[PDB]
Amino acid sequence: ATQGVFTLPANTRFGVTAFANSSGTQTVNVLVNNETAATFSGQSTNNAVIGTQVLNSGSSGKVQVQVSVNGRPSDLVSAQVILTNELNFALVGSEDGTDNDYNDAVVVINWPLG
Amino acid sequence: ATQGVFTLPANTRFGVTAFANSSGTQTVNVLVNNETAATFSGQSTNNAVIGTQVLNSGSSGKVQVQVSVNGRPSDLVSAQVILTNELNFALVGSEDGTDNDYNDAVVVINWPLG
Amino acid sequence: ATQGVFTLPANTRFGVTAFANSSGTQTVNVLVNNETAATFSGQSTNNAVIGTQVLNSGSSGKVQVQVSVNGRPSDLVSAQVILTNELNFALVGSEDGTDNDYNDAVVVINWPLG
Amino acid sequence: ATQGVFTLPANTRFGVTAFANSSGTQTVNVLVNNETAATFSGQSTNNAVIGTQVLNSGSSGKVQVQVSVNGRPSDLVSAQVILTNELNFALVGSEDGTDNDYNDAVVVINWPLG
Ligand SMILES: CC(=O)N[C@@H]1[C@@H](O[C@@H]2O[C@@H](C)[C@@H](O)[C@@H](O)[C@@H]2O)[C@H](O[C@@H]2O[C@H](CO)[C@H](O)[C@H](O)[C@H]2O)[C@@H](CO)O[C@H]1O
Ligand SMILES: CC(=O)N[C@@H]1[C@@H](O[C@@H]2O[C@@H](C)[C@@H](O)[C@@H](O)[C@@H]2O)[C@H](O[C@@H]2O[C@H](CO)[C@H](O)[C@H](O)[C@H]2O)[C@@H](CO)O[C@H]1O
Ligand SMILES: CC(=O)N[C@@H]1[C@@H](O[C@@H]2O[C@@H](C)[C@@H](O)[C@@H](O)[C@@H]2O)[C@H](O[C@@H]2O[C@H](CO)[C@H](O)[C@H](O)[C@H]2O)[C@@H](CO)O[C@H]1O
Ligand SMILES: CC(=O)N[C@@H]1[C@@H](O[C@@H]2O[C@@H](C)[C@@H](O)[C@@H](O)[C@@H]2O)[C@H](O[C@@H]2O[C@H](CO)[C@H](O)[C@H](O)[C@H]2O)[C@@H](CO)O[C@H]1O
Ligand SMILES: [Ca+2]
Ligand SMILES: [Ca+2]
Ligand SMILES: [Ca+2]
Ligand SMILES: [Ca+2]
Ligand SMILES: [Ca+2]
Ligand SMILES: [Ca+2]
Ligand SMILES: [Ca+2]
Ligand SMILES: [Ca+2]
Repeated sequence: ATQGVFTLPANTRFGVTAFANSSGTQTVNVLVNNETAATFSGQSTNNAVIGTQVLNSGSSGKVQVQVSVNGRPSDLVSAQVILTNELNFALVGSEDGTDNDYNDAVVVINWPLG
Repeated sequence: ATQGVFTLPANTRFGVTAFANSSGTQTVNVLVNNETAATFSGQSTNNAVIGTQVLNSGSSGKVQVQVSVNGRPSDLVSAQVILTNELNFALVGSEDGTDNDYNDAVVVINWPLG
Repeated sequence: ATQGVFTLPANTRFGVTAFANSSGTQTVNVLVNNETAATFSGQSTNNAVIGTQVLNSGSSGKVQVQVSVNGRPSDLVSAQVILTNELNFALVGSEDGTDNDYNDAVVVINWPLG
Repeated sequence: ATQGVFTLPANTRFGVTAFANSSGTQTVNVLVNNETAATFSGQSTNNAVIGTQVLNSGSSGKVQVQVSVNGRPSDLVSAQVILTNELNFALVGSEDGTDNDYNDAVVVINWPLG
């Protein structure tokens, strides 16, 4: 199944934050309405924040997370969770190798903000 | 029900990251085995990362998040999500006021690391 | 925080299914736009299905689950989870006593159907 | 990523329940330590509960859900969620066709019981 694709409410600010846990430099692309809206890159084996941004979900609310290591797409896993019918998390993990820890880049999207 | 309390695997490194979305200064305390292990403070209405740390779950694996705003405890909501049977997120939202957006401090715990 | 309250898409059919794990007879009320739309009641310590039904979320999409044991309201825990941006679960646990297993009535709401 | 595989606590009773939403007859297999422990089957476009059973997770705690429609394996999506650090749901959706509703067989595993 498709992973790393979320429908947010239209025209809504959201946070995106990426962490790294891999020997490889992670490249995280965040697409809004099928166009690149933010790109992060960094390397850490200690959960370093390689990127954090506030974006607008745009008129469609379509947000996609892609992860690559030296141009090779990582295998993604994802889910959305809503707490108390208000607080939204869109969560992505990614696997760049064979150990299947799925933490090589970790991306958290959260809304609403403010 | 109790919220903001999670049992991790023993002796396991985890990341904890806090975000703020409120007029009020958030204080986020992260306890391991009932002992303060990290404290973050800050004020943002735009999802600032008021802090991020790597901690060890220790012999009990017990991790608790507490949030307060000038010494008043915020109301918490929480859940844990596991992707592909391997990648763990422990999620907390908090409310300092009356609007019930539960984003006033947002805390994300993730493991495993590395 | 409020629990057992979910906003579904308007005018959308959903499944609601309850299970029991308690010495107490569980009463599960499902409200749609603040009106009782289904009531299940039953007793099991072995996860028996005490009721299943398909409802329509109506113009508001507001669905609420309440659980009581002989008119005593149970404490609830809840969350919504979305897989591959398509499949929705609204999950409720409930506690009627002192052991805090929160399984005394378990309610699963799922959509879309068909 | 692998989907429909969950590590439960060893030697623990759990509920497994399947729902159908498809023109195709669903077959759900539930494996415990890599051996078939339960098989459910039915055909519904209205969320019929085609099976529900209580199983034991056995010494490994490994539970796997597989879905097929006239011998063709369906594509799976899954996650586990934990509420109040106690109540566990392991969730599976499946796709037998081209519309990607992922509801064609829906499986819910819940523990603890009793
Ligand atoms: C792109 C990349 O560097 N992947 C492979 C490495 O595995 C990554 O980095 C390590 C440190 C872990 O974070 C992995 O989960 C991640 O996919 C790999 O590094 C080795 O991984 C071992 C477990 O897979 C173990 O941690 C070992 O200590 C570490 O060196 C290197 C070397 O095998 O190969 C890359 O292709
Ligand atoms: C600790 C504190 O200041 N809390 C209340 C204020 O609300 C907080 O800050 C605002 C900016 C939002 O992030 C709220 O979610 C958060 O709880 C509250 O401030 C007012 O909140 C309104 C919504 O309730 C709206 O954002 C408004 O613009 C903002 O000024 C003040 C006034 O009600 O009360 C505090 O309790
Ligand atoms: C409605 C009710 O009777 N609630 C409490 C009882 O506990 C319920 O039923 C038992 C079988 C468990 O499913 C509990 O999770 C559930 O809340 C409680 O019954 C006792 O619960 C013990 C564990 O707390 C244990 O299972 C024991 O066998 C059982 O008798 C009674 C008496 O403690 O109190 C009610 O409040
Ligand atoms: C196993 C099978 O028959 N799969 C496809 C059919 O779609 C399944 O059944 C329908 C009723 C829905 O529950 C689907 O989600 C499910 O995968 C499919 O039947 C047609 O599906 C349409 C949407 O793709 C629509 O629901 C229509 O009413 C129904 O006839 C058939 C024919 O397109 O193709 C199979 O692959
Ligand atoms: Ca890896
Ligand atoms: Ca890694
Ligand atoms: Ca607030
Ligand atoms: Ca706020
Ligand atoms: Ca109980
Ligand atoms: Ca019980
Ligand atoms: Ca389908
Ligand atoms: Ca279907």
